[PDB]
Amino acid sequence: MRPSKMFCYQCQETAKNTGCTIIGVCGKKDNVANLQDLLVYTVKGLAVVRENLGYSNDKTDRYIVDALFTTITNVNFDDKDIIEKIKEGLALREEAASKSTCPGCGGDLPDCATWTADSDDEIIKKANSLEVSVLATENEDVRSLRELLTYGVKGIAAYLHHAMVLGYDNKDIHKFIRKALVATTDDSLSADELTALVLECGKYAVDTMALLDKANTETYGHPEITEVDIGVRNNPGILISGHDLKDLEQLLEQTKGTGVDVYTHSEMLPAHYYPAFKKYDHFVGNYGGSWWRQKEEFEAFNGPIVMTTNCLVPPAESYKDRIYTTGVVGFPGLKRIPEDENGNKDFSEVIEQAKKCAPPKQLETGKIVGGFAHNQVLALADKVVEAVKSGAIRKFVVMAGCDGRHPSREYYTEFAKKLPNDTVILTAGCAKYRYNKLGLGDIGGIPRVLDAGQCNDCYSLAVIALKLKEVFELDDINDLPIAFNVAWYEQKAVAVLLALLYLGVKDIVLGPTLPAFLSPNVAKVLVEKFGISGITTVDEDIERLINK
Ligand code: SF4
Ligand code: SF3
Ligand SMILES: [Mg+2]
Ligand SMILES: [Mg+2]
Ligand SMILES: [Mg+2]
Ligand SMILES: [Mg+2]
Repeated sequence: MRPSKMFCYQCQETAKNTGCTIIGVCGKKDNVANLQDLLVYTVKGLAVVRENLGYSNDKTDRYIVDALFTTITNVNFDDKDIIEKIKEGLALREEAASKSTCPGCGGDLPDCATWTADSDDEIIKKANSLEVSVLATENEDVRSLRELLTYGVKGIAAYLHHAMVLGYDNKDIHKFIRKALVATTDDSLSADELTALVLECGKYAVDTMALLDKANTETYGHPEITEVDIGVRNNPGILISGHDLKDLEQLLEQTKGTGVDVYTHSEMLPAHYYPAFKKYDHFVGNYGGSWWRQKEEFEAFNGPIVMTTNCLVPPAESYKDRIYTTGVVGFPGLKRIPEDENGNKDFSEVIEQAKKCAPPKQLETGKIVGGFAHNQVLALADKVVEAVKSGAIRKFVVMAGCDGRHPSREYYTEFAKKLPNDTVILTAGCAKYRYNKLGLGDIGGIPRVLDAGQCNDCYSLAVIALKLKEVFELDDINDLPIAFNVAWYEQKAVAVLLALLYLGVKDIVLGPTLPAFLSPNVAKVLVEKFGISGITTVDEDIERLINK
């Protein structure tokens, strides 16, 4: 028997920073949480069986990343959809096991690789079992390392999903995903071995973000400096949220000539920086702020909303009838975008509904400038280097990552406002919405907020830093005039963090709280070896990061 109805602590908003045990703060109900645990368990067992075979295939690789992504915060609240994904994984595992060359020989397999269920009732019973819970790992430090690795792997999986959607892949990354999953089932490993896998997860996070950067830029062009409207026009619109640029491509193609405009929301803002989307005159602008304001902003938008990935919050009744899910997203009673076997999506029902809607309510007017991904910044490298050498830019501050609901995140807005006028903020991810409309101006034409894009575009921030390290002939990335004051919420941010640690970045400030899934001993290593610190007060952190 489980000791509580559920247990989940994977996001920054976990109850009391110790764990959601009755209902998720995010709205994930206990039955859904337990089914997500079973989906992860099923994926681990599939990984075991494929690793025993010695090879995988494309359908298994895609299933694994999609199943992991299904369990990221604010992606899927639909117990029925999670049950079908569990059944799909069991079928793939049973198919794989039927191909074994040594039926019986391999040492006793873990229960995740052999459990079965022939009805939804039996699936639900297994989901409610102790063995699938996070707390099944009894030692606190092993549990912390296993969960930290798992959440990093979920972040990798999400980015790899998007690359695969675009026709890109890297089987070495999938191999690592399977290795890491299997490691969490292996009681022979020491904490040092798990620590090494966490660092390796950072290595593969860099490789995955490199692959997604390649996929997005080869498909849609390199981001370029762009002014994005944050006001509204006078036509019915469709609002697209999340991160999938291929969904946007198809939505724009299908809305051309219809009288329905398209707007972006939250992590779709960076689509406006890509040449392939800038070409459409009905692509109006970015509506609203980050994900956590969506109940009010989706209502005010009046038109339909298409959610391509996280973050989805349980919808208000006012717009439930006009919000659609695609990809791995799910919520009971929300309509899906129809999709064929080749990944082509049909937005016809959305467009017909949009034509009947009022235009969006104006929330604000003005522009956001962005598009400073790696190609664009490297094209300005002489100007950037000259400003560093003259002291016109004294420090860069990476404030990338995720936004969220906690009012403690007012810290990030006030930190940005208190930064001296010779500093530049480098950003990516929806954390940007705490400071991207502040009107901070420019330094010799270089804006004081440089938005490289989506959270995956932290890759560009790394590429930029490594280019500056080479230009200045420095042996250590940390010798650059760069500070890190990163905000996190969901598991892609864990992958980004691990990527930065693998790249050698020290003294990161991580906030607005530190994860619940770090045990005291694991947190101590992060502090002592990597210099990780939580936020304090704006004034104290400006002093320690900028003025000392
Ligand atoms: S995803 Fe976050 S808020 Fe939701 S149940 Fe897990 S820890 Fe709680
Ligand atoms: Fe891609 S950054 Fe992480 S929190 Fe939900 S959309 Fe935001
Ligand atoms: Mg061993
Ligand atoms: Mg190539
Ligand atoms: Mg309404
Ligand atoms: Mg329906």
